Amino acid sequence: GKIGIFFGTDSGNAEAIAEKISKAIGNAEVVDVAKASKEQFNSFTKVILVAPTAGAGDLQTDWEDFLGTLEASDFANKTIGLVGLGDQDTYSETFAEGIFHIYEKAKAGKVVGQTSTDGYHFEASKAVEGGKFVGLVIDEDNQDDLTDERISKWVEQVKGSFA
Ligand SMILES: [Cl-]
Repeated sequence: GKIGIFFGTDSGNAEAIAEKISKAIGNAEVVDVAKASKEQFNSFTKVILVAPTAGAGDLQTDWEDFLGTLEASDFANKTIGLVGLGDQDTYSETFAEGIFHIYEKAKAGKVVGQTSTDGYHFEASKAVEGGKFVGLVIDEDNQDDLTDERISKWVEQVKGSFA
């Protein structure tokens, strides 16, 4: 209905994460940023942004392209939850930093859903602002076994913020 859950993906795991979140929270629409516009973004007041990290801290390409047509005023009057995917073992110094590029614009808004850096093993990530990850962080390469627990707790954490 009215929560817009925007994903971008090369592997498909971000779409499957978006759908899991959508089933959990309810009243959402799941939309591929590859097929979406500034117009579409602004047809929601509340959003969850699901973006995997590509290479050493870049944003997945579709997300990069889409974010490029949005400016910070497109976020300021919205509630925003971010969901990053990353691989803490391979990219310990740039872990799930994909979402940070989204955060550089989205932090104008009401960003909700920050999570504890606890339970992840890594040295650095710009995804971390003021002691917390800016969003939910999933690592399907190394902690695929924690992904459902994580989504469940995160939805309980933000569900009230989404209305
Ligand atoms: Cl993905």
